[PDB]
Amino acid sequence: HHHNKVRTCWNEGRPALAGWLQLPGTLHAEALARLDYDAVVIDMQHSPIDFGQVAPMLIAIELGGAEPFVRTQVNDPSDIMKLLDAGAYGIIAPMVNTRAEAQTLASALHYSPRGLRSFGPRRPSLRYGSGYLAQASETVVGLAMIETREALANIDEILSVDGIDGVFIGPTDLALDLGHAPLVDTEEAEVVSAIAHVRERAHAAGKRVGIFCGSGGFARVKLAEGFDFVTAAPDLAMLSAAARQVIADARAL
Amino acid sequence: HHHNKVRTCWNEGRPALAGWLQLPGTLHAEALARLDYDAVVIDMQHSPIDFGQVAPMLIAIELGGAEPFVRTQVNDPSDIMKLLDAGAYGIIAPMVNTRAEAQTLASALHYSPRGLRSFGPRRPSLRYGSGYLAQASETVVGLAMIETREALANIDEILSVDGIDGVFIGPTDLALDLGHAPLVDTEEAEVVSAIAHVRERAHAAGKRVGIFCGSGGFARVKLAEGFDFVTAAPDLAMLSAAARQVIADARAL
Amino acid sequence: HHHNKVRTCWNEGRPALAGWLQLPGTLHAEALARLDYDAVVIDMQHSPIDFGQVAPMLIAIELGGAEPFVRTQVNDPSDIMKLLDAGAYGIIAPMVNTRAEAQTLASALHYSPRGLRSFGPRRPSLRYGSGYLAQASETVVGLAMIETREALANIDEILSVDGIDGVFIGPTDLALDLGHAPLVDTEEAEVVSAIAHVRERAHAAGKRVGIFCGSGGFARVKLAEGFDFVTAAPDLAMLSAAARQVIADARAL
Amino acid sequence: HHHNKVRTCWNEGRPALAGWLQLPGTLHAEALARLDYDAVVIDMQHSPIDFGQVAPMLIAIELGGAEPFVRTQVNDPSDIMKLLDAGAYGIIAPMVNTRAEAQTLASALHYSPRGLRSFGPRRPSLRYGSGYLAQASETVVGLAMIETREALANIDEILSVDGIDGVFIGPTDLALDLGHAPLVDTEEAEVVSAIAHVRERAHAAGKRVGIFCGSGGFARVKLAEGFDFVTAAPDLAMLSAAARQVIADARAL
Amino acid sequence: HHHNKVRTCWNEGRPALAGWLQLPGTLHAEALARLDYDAVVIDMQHSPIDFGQVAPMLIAIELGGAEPFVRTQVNDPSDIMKLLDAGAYGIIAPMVNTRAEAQTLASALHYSPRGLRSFGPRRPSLRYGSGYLAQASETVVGLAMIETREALANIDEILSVDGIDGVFIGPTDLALDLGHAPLVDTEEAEVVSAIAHVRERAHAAGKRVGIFCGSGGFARVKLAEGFDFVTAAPDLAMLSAAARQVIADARAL
Amino acid sequence: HHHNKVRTCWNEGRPALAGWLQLPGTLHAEALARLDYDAVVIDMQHSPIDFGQVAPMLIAIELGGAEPFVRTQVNDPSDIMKLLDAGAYGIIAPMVNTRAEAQTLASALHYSPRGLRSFGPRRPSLRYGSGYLAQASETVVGLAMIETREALANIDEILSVDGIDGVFIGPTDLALDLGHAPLVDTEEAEVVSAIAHVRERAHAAGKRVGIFCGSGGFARVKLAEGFDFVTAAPDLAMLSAAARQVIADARAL
Ligand SMILES: [Br-]
Ligand SMILES: [Br-]
Ligand SMILES: [Br-]
Ligand SMILES: [Br-]
Ligand SMILES: [Br-]
Ligand SMILES: [Br-]
Ligand SMILES: [Br-]
Ligand SMILES: [Br-]
Ligand SMILES: [Br-]
Ligand SMILES: [Br-]
Ligand SMILES: [Br-]
Ligand SMILES: [Br-]
Ligand SMILES: [K+]
Ligand SMILES: [K+]
Ligand SMILES: [K+]
Ligand SMILES: [K+]
Ligand SMILES: [K+]
Ligand SMILES: [K+]
Repeated sequence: HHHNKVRTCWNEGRPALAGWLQLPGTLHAEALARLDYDAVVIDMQHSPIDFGQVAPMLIAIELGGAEPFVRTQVNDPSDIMKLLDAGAYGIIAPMVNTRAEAQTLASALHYSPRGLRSFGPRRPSLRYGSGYLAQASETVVGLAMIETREALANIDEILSVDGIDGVFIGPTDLALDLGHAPLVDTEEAEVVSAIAHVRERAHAAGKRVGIFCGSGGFARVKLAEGFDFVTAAPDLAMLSAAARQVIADARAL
Repeated sequence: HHHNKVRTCWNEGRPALAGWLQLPGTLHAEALARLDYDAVVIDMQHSPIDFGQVAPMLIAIELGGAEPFVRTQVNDPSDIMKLLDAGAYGIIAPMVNTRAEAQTLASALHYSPRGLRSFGPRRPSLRYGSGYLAQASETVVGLAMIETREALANIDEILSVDGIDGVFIGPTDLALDLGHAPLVDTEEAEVVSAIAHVRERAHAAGKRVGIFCGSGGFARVKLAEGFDFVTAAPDLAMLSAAARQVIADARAL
Repeated sequence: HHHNKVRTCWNEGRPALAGWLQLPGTLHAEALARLDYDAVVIDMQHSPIDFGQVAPMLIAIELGGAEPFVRTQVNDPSDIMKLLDAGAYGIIAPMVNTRAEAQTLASALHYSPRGLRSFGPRRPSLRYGSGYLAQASETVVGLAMIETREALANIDEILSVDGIDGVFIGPTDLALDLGHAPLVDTEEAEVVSAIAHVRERAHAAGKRVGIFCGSGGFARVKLAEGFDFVTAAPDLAMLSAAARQVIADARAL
Repeated sequence: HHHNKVRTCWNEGRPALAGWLQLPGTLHAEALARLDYDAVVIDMQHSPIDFGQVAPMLIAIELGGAEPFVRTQVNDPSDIMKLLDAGAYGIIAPMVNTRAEAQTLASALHYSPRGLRSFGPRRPSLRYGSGYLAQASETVVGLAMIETREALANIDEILSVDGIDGVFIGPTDLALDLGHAPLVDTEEAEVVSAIAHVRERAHAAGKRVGIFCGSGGFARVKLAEGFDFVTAAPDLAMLSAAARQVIADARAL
Repeated sequence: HHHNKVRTCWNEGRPALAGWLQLPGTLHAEALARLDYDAVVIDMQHSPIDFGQVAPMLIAIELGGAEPFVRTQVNDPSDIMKLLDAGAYGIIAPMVNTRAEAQTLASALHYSPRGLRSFGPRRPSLRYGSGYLAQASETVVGLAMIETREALANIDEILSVDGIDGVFIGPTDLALDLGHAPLVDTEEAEVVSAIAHVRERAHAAGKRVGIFCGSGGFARVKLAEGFDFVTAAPDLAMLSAAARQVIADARAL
Repeated sequence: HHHNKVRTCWNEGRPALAGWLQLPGTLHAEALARLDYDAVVIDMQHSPIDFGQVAPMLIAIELGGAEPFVRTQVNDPSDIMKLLDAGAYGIIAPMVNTRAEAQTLASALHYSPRGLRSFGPRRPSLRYGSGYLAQASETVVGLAMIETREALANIDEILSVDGIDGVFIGPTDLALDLGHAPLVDTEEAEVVSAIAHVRERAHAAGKRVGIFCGSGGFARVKLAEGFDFVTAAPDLAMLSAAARQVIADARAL
């Protein structure tokens, strides 16, 4: 338990595949973490998961053997710091549209002098022991979300920020801001082109790029295109679709 | 909202198909209730769902448009009464092995003189209004679980109990008590024979019979065999299987 | 804080008036406890209040200056003991129909040798300090509910049980068991006669008698009749009625 | 369930009357929603109601048949977005003192291009179905609170903001900022004059105006004066007053 | 994680030392589990810890590296089964006074044919994988508490019950039932003699014996006397004592 | 209960000693409040304690007889206001680095005209009664944390802010920002010198100064040096250390 599993993937030359949870609770969190996911992201933006509910989920994901990540409600330093101290080891912050906002994200992820993270690592100290402080930055992964035309306009400046590992595309909001339907795994040409451009710029910068996916097949293609961090697919969406199919099968003549 | 949707299926000559939840929370409960399920059963036996977590789930299922059912942890009258008053409108009680235990279940489901249910129907009174008391028995469905060789031995006496609608087979415990593996949707001959026998005896008694299913295809066959109430399939099992397949698809060459 | 406020009323020659809560939460609990109520009863039978929600409510009632009481879901010794150790100082147990059931209630309320209460008084020890054990019995009030024709039949035997202070009439269930509507504050002659009889028998036995009331005027009359413990009226009922009147006043021409 | 009940009142030429909850929990929320309230506002500013407790309350209000509204703790976009995605369909934001702050509120309530609301409408999509995005703005009501002399000074500029329906007066804070006692339903002339002025300016702008009321009679007068959205009265205040009166009636000679 | 750490101690010829938690929450649970405790017992009898709060604590203890145990509120089969399925791997049941009560405890801990445990091992299946059923009995430790003169009278019959590992002395209740003060780590001769007798009888029966301790020094002596399972000391007691000493040190001249 | 216990210490010429809680829950909160602590600080920054969990803890601390304080996650006005209205009577805000940030803290603590605190004091009104508004400022203590080189640089300007009582040193973050290990109770000369300087400047300004301590002996020395508010020591740290010692004592030969 003495390495961030996602950073280990990267250091060993492979991308990371992560789950995505919008449903609160520990039981499915542990169960999915025990599958061949490198990380499980808990969504605190588009879900009813508040801090009180995320906290035990982090424990359950770690026990199950995946790295606990959180997609926060907002890029707020103190919110992020409190998640880090509760044992979130990856942070995906929404709506990072400028270099300054990316610097605000980075500031929360590193103790002085690299950042201004406040010191009181209740759960990381239990995981990593006495040597935590010297390795703390490496234990956390940080990605800025790219979800607007403004973020696209500022992508090179965002990617130039030290202390974030790279960017995570939110393609539904991106489609909407471009005037298209917010369809997951879209084929809309302007959105597909923007996604490819963000990936190309991130790799030109020597940074990591991730993307939210709605299906296993789309995730496979994103991995083939070279994305470093791919999520697939939300618990609620997979569960709904599975139940709809069970009903169709049960009710068929 | 002025009828129990499962009793309406039966009264209109069709069986009922129900979901099965072992994961706490309201969001997937509502989402699954809005699918073509007549009822959604919340499992309080083989899950971490306690009373505090079941209570909002009942609300969410009703809002979504399925009848809220609970499979209780135990056949205990006061537990059942408190669920009824919180807006559980179907009760499946585990480990009903004798006529006396079936009578104990029935006692909880009916006000005097048919039973001894205590009066204080906080949520049913809001749903049904001033005429609730006169229709209360019809608003609730009750099924005794058949899960042991003892329950099999006593099946005709259990089915003779007034004030339960019938029985619900728990085929994993039944297999185990017969010395076989607790495989859902089993083909083991002795278990399949016992299941068919329970159904035959329930219908000979003019009662309803249900069964827990692990798949849509098995549920379809159970409906074809004449089961009146079929559950398919647990949220956690469907979600796990869906995630495992998404991972396999994403990681494939 | 070194006396049970209800026992102090009795010892000083006056009855006790108590509130009644079916809504979970601490804020209204404290607010009502600060009114001229001697006790506030938290209903864990006909409400969604589970142990996790009752526990902080007990604290809030004590801070507000009323004695915290609980009407339990069932007459179960271990449930009652855990409430006592969480700082419930009055227990009203439903559906006590026989002397044996009354003895079961009494057993939970007293340490050996008078009863079999298990020792680990987390919150009473904080309230009462080192001398708690020697005074423990006096710190708790216990009342058996009388809610059925069977309990009426056995009233003298129930009242003969040492280690309960007396009985608490539940007049809605009593009406129902007699074949009448479960109207609070009923005028139905057979119910009114049964209520008076229970009071007379309790006083002939030198015991205390209480009754659940739905209105202040009915409570006043019950106090005038000599009831020792009167509750009036449920939070939810008072709040509903108040809101209905505010709406009528607001929407009037 | 395919319209916002408050907007329907307005579209049909009538004002809306709403409840106001400072007590957490679902049971009174549903019960009050089933009364003749068009909406029920949950107060997350002057209450102990956090996100974890508001979430089930929204479900309960909708089931009961009133539109779920929230008065937030602060005018924060991401907080508001997460409430919208949990099924809050009306937002009242405190302490909106400038046009810029009003624009910040409006930004959270509309998807691009009218605003920057992030896309992931977990509960609205369940309520409204596939056509949600095209109707999303109409499904939500937004009101900026007017609670300071500064907000009074800027009232015309605040009212000029597209994408909020209007303003909601908080008359206790307004009184305090003017140097008067924070009495609900005040008669203090300067406060009464400021309230009338805000209403007049809102109607001159073709916008809606609301006000918090402490009594049914005051609410009736506010409706007669032409307020479009009137709240009356807080659950805790109504419950306290009702209990105080029950005690007075019970303890009277 | 594929063995019960307490059974491993025993199988390797050493006793087990366990912590004892009366405070709800995961953070101290994990922290104490990471110390040199073989197990951590969560007290659900003399604490405010309900099922909803115990569930995440079990996860946290396992992550920290101690075996999660529960001292239940009561010897109730269905309560115990639900704890087992939530990942409690040791059960200490209070107030086991007869062989029949010991048989009731054993019945809950073993699948058929050795017992009647119901099948649905949500969390054990995640821990132990597909081979769980064949090893399930070995994964769980069960101890009956000896806390009364009656249990002392029946000690040999209790120890003769197959399917419990042995007994756990509760010396405060035992002292009380003998008419002595309920002092932890008592020197009262009759209590000390009864404790020694229970240990001697348990070892004569080839069974395990445990005892609750209030201090490290007493625990050391109990280990030297040959107790197989020693708890020391309750979180709340240790924390209180530590705080009292910090205050005394801070306030000293 | 009609005075802030910490302000009473100061008014009577003595410093205040306070506890420090990072573990959620009411039982240890009450127990520690009943010790000779003037206040108990609940840490909402470096802990998993969210609003839903802090709220009952405030009640428990007040019942136990210490003043409830909160160290917030961030210096945010609306967060602070909601804590005040839930009965936090002392606020310690982290990372106050400039006079403007100190003014933002002060603004939240006082009603107009001294500040802009919003009016709706649910719990203070219950504690203090009708005269609350006129005494509200005195009922609350506010301290700005000094945790960075920037805050050191701006210490005199921070201390010049009306409406905060003074400053609270966070010496672990301060050490880190100076390039030293974040050891509690440090002897590192530059940190010790900075701490003394902050105290000297606070007293030159006629203000109060506090410091977080990790031990009773260090706290004693800080009191001797003239600190006005000393915390010692975190619940989790004291509990861990106590358990480690119990284990060492139990396992010793
Ligand atoms: Br897998
Ligand atoms: Br999706
Ligand atoms: Br469907
Ligand atoms: Br299954
Ligand atoms: Br009063
Ligand atoms: Br009533
Ligand atoms: Br109405
Ligand atoms: Br009001
Ligand atoms: Br250790
Ligand atoms: Br102890
Ligand atoms: Br002390
Ligand atoms: Br420390
Ligand atoms: K994994
Ligand atoms: K449905
Ligand atoms: K009182
Ligand atoms: K309505
Ligand atoms: K360990
Ligand atoms: K104190």
